[PDB]
Formats: sequence, structure tokens, C-alpha cells
Amino acid sequence: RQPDEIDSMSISNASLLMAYALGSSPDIEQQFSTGNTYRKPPKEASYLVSEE
Amino acid sequence: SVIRIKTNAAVAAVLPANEDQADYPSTFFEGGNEIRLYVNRGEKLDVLRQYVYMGLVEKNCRIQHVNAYLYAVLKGERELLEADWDSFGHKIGIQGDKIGPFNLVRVEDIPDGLPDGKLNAEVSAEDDAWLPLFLLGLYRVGRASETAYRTLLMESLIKQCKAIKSDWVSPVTATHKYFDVWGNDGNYLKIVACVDMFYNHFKKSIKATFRWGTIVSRFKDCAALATLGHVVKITGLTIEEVFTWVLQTEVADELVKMMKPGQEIDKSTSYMPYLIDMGISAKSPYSTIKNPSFHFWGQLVAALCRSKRALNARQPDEIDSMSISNASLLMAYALGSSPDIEQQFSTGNTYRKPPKEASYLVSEEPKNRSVVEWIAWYSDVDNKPTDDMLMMAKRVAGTISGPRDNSVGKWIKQTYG
Amino acid sequence: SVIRIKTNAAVAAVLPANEDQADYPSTFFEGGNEIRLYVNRGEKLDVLRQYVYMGLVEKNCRIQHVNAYLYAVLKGERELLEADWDSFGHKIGIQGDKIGPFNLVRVEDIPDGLPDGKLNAEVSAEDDAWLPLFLLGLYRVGRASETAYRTLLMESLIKQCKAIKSDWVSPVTATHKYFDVWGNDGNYLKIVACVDMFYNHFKKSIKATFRWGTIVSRFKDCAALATLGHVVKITGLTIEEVFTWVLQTEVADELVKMMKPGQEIDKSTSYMPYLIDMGISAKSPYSTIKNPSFHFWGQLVAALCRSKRALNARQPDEIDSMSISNASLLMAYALGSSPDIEQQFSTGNTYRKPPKEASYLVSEEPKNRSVVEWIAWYSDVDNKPTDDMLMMAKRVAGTISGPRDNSVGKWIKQTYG
Repeated sequence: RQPDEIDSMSISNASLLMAYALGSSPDIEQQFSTGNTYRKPPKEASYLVSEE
Repeated sequence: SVIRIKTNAAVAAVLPANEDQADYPSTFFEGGNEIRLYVNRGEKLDVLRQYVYMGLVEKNCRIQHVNAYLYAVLKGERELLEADWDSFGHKIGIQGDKIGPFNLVRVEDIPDGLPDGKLNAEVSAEDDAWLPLFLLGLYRVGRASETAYRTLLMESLIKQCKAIKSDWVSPVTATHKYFDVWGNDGNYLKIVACVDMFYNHFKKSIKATFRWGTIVSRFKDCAALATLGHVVKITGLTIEEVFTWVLQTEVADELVKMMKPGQEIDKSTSYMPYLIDMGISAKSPYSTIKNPSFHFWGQLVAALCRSKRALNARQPDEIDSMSISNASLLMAYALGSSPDIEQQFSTGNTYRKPPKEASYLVSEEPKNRSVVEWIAWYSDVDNKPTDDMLMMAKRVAGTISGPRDNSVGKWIKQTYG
Repeated sequence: SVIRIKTNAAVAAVLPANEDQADYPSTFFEGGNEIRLYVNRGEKLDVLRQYVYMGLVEKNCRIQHVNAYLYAVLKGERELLEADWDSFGHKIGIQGDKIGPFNLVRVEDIPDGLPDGKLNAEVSAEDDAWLPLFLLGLYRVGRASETAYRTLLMESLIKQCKAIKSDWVSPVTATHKYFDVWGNDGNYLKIVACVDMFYNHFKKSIKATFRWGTIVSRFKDCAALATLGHVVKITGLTIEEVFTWVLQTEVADELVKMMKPGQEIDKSTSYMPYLIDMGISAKSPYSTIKNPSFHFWGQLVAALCRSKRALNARQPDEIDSMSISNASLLMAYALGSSPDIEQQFSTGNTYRKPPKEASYLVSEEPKNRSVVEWIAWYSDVDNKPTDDMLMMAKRVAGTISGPRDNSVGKWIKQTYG
């Protein structure tokens, strides 16, 4: 149920920003390994797609 | 090193309500080494078989009768041990002696519950060929609730109409569910488990036909192990190679909890598969419900890999479905971009002789199935699926002629398609 | 040789629940063990012939009667052994002797189980031209369960209506299945196997017509051998060349276990074809269920090579089908891109006269069927099928007018098409 008398216009906007962030950066980290490495992350600086 | 949360003035620590854990089969045998069966022993076999045979003719068959009879007919069926049989520290039999079907559990005398009524019918001194098979067969029929409940009784009647000569009236009701009570009796679950584990060891014995209706008791509520084995066979990867692809931190903790060493999950002829029916453990940790976030992973990977069996796997609500589905498509699109394609036999010729020229920059798609090379490749696309990648997902979506509701097949249709 | 698996702290055990293997014909007869047919003898032939006819006219034709009768009527049909007959070390007959149909197995008189009842009807005593053929032929009707169950009886009725003169009453029921029980009797399976193996050797004998209805006993639960033989004929490759194409590491493992040397798999005059009916093994290693991933391989290749029988080949659940289908399509498109075209006869003229080309830059498509040239060719396209390659797959998809509910026939239509 959508609760009447809330900032429905703004709360829906903040919710979409959080939902689109979880999908654009999923919980994607390897866990197990057989003696192989860890993708050696070099900490990216900037992608110009949407500076996402 | 926990991270504290503050606000515009002060800290506000947060913790929600908890949830329940699971039990393990091995912990029960540290002080309570012996299982406790309770069957009525003292009445003669022929009197017990007729107490059941008139309870079977009536849609009102009590459970104390079926337990007392099955202990009588199935107690002399001893068989030769060709090799020591010892699991979880409780040895069952030394080499060269005949053990019976009931030496797997201590047979304690029943609490005073001697069966009432059901006056004996005519002489059925030859009906032991089917009676244990029928009463054991209702456990399989007691389970199914859908139209398979109709199919199984017809298959069960064939198993016993073949048993005597030709004639067999069918006392069993077509659709009444009075024998569903039998699955709630803890002693009846133990005798049903003893018949299956015993004849799984002596598969060559003539009485192995009784295993119908009790084979379902083996590896019960352990579907998470079947999911791990299903992924290994369909993916073509080794069991170790499947573990490296567990891209979620939460899915690994659920996969780790099932792998606790001293549980004898490996090797047959163990007490672990029958942990629940024997009472060895409540709510088995290998059940699908106890580790849902791992159950969706892999089963979705098997789907995307054209399983057709994973498509009817109820997607478990309350998991990181948005992220688990992304790791599955990357794993599924890696298995198709590097098929298990290696020469095996040879008539005297050589191999593709790869010289490893650093890499090809077409889409720098790795030519191997190693997770490390693929995760680094997937980061170049900002961890968002590529065109080609969604295109395979629509190809898998086209095989789902009709999904089951709220299933993995519905998930592939709504998300990827 | 297991590899170790770590996480962010510690190692994790990597073993799932196990499963069981199959037996081999050679391991039996390792002690010199004899097959032991166990049938009740000592009763007169004519009374057993009448005990059977007075059960056959009714819907209750018990099997102890048919076993005792078939041993009586069919023991003495001896035939001229023109050459030594020796399988698995247990010699059957020396050259030049009258042999027999029942000397392949020890007679081993049964513990007293003599059939009761069914008093004799009128005397025929000359109708053995059809009676063994019907009871042996009724085993074949025991198998089919669909409308072919009706078609086989029509073939059985014509075989015996022609047997007497013109007249033939048909005691057999049109559809009742009281004789489906007969296939579970171990003695009946042994006698039905002896008639087929005996008359497979003496094909010229007049009583070889009895072989109808027992031919189903040959290579039973050995469909993987029929699949391996089918690919050699449909693809046109030599049996050696088919082994070289096994692009999956798993498909090789079934062929290795299927080829165990001392099993007399090649020899006709051997005990191997009757693995199930003779009791030599309780689970043939050559069954389709015992060798998955090989059964999907080849049968999909036979499909893709436009075989009409492979389309109804049960796709084995729980395999790496996504990878096998890629290797299968690559093999099928190689047989079509270089058909066996070498000239054979000649009037004194020559052949395609190749002057050592060694390299054409069209698509470097090899002109031969060697696996090595195709694997290197497939590696240049990153082990993904080409346009031209899928275009052949759509061509095979258009001939699949209607698939059954699953199997490879769904594969060519659903994925490649």
C-alpha cells in the first residue's frame, strides 16, 4: 500500500536512483580461487559514458 | 572492524531481528550414538499381517498396524556383508556376518501402544511378496499431491499385480488421502529409511524391488547438493572450477556451510542422505530453503545453459536477484564463448598447437574458461551486459514456450527478453 | 588429483554425493561360474503342453507352465555344429557334434516348485510348429506399450495362422496385459535368450522362425553400441576416424569404459549381446543411461547429417549439451564440406590429380575430413560457428516436420533455426 500524505513525488525519485545504482554496479566480486589471481584492480579513474 | 553510522548530530547503531540456523547429522552421534525405533513387538507375524490386511481393505488403516507388520516380515531378510560397513563412528557390521535390515537402528520396545481392533481376515500366508512393497509404496504415493498422485498408484498397482500371479484387487482408494498421515509418524519414516539404505548396499538381493516407494527417502531435503551436482554436469566444468565462478560474497557463505568436512556428503553408504527421516537432524542444512541465494545462482546458470529442468525451479524471494542474475549471465555467456572443445583421441596427429600470441583484440574475449580472465574482461564493459550477451539471453528466452509461475523460467522471460 | 580451493580465509572441501557404476560381462565367468537356468522338469511333455494350453485359452496363463513346457518342447532340436563354438572360456560345443539349444546353460533342476492345477484339455501334440513360436513371440509383444502393442500381435497372428493349415483360433487377448509379467521371470528370460543365440548360429534351420519375438533379446540395454555403429554408417567415416572427432573430454570417458577389451564386443558368437536376459550383468555398461554425453553426441551428428532415426533419440538430461552441440555442428558441417568423393573404379584414367596446393585464401576451408585442420580452422573464428555453418543447421531444421516432446529433434528446431 502506498501511504497517502508522504513526499511521493520525491521519494520515488530517490528510490529510482538507488535502484539504478544497484543494477549498474552489482555485487560482483569473486570469492573462491584454486591458486589463481584476483583480477588485480588498478582503481579506474574516469569513464566518459555518463561518468557513471 | 564494524562500520558505525552517524547522522547530523550523533551515532545510531542498527540491528534487525534475526533468523534461524540449521542442524547437522554428525552432531547427533556425539552423545546419542544410537537411533531409537519404537515398534510393537510381541504379536505373531500371521496375526499382524491380517491386522493390516483388514485395515487395508477399509479406507481406515491405522499406522501402528503397518509399523508392527513391517518389522515382522522384514526382520529375517539378513544378507552377507562382503566388507565392513561403518559410518559416523557407529559400525554396522563386521566382515563376513549376515546383517539384517534392522541392525542399522536400535529396536527399542514401543511405549505401551499395542494396536487395537481390526479383526483378522482369511489366510494371506503368501502375500508377503507385495505387502511390504505396497505399504512402502504408499510413502511415495503419500507425497505426491498433483495428478502424479494418479499416475503413481497405477504404477504401484503394476508393481504388485505382477507380484502374485495375475489376479489383484486394488483395495487402495483412487484419491482419498488417509495414508498421508503415515509420513508424519517418525517411526514409520525410520523403517522406510532402513529398507532403502539396506537394499542400496545389497542391490543384488531379490528384495531390492521393495526400494520402490522408499528411494524418495534417500537424499531427502538435500536439493542444494543436487543443485551443485546439476551445475557441474551441465556446465562441463570440474567441481572445483564451478566454485571459482561464485561471484557473490553471500552465495559463497551459503555454499561453504554445506561443505563442512566431517559430514560424509561424499561416498555412498552413509547416514547423511537419510538425515531427516531417521530423526538424525531437523531442517537439514542441505535443503533448498536454508540456502536460497545460492540456489538461484547456478540453477539460473543451468537454465541459461539450456537445462530445461532448472526452468521449473521456484525463484526464492528475498535474495539479491538483481546481482545474482548478472553473474549468471556472465558465466553462461562464457561457457558458450569457450565451449569445452578439446581434442581427445588421436590416430597419430597433433593438436591445434596454440602459440599464445598475447591476445586478439576483436572483443578481447578470452579463449579459456578461467574466471579471472573473464571478470577482467567484463569490467571493461563497466560490469553491464553487452549486446552479444543479451542476444544469447533472448535466444535462451525463446526456448521457454511456457514458464511455470514465479519460476526461473518466468525470470528469464521477464528480465532477458 | 584435486586442486585446492581458498576464499578470503580458508580452504573448502570440494566433493558432492556419489553415484554407482555398472557391471561387465567379463567379470562374470571369472570364477568359472555357470549360468544355471533353474526350470522344473520331470513332468511329461504332453501334460505340460496341455497345462499351458489350458492357461492360454483363459486370461490366466501362468509362467511356470510356459517355462516347464518350453524346456520340454525345445530340448532336442539339435543341429550340426560345423565349427568350434567358444565364448568367455566356457566352451559350448566341439566341432561335428549335435549340439542343442539348452546346453549353453546348466540345467540345475529347480527346488520343488512344481506348478499346481490347470487340468489338461484335448490332445493336439502336433501343434508345436506354432506353440513355442507364440510364447516366445509373445515376449516381443510384452515390450511395446503404445499402439505398436497392437501391431505386433497382428504380426504374431499371421505367423501362426499360416502355421497350421488355414484355420487358427486366436486365444490371445487383443490388449489385456497379463503376459507383461513374463518379462520379469528370470528363468523365462534365460530360455528366451537361448533360443535366439542358438538359432542365430543355425540360421538355416526350419525352427529358426522361432527367433521372431526373441530378437529383442539381442544387444538389449546396449543402445550405445548401436549408436556408435550408426554414426560409422551415416557419417561415412571409418570407425577409427569417428574416435578422433571426440571433441569433449567427457565423451571420451564413455568410449573408454565402453571399449574394455576382454568383453567380446566384436564377436557375434558370444554371450555379450544377451547381457540382461542371461543374467550376466545387472546393469549393462553399454546402455544409453550408462553412457550419457556420448548418446547426445553422434545422434545429434547423425541428425545434422540427415538421418531420420536419430531425431527420436532421448536427449540425456544433466550433460554439457551446450558444448556438445557446438562440437557436433562443427563435425556435421565438415562432413558436408568435404563429402567422400574419391574415385573408385577406373577404365584406365586418373583422379582429381592434386598438385600440392597447401594454401587457398578463400576461407582456408580444409578439403579433407581431418580433425586437426578443422580445429585450427575453427580456432580462427574463435570457436564460434560461422554464418555458413549455422545456415546448414537451419537447413536441417526445415525437415523436422514435427518433433516429439524432447530429444535432439527439438534441438535442431529450437536452437539452430
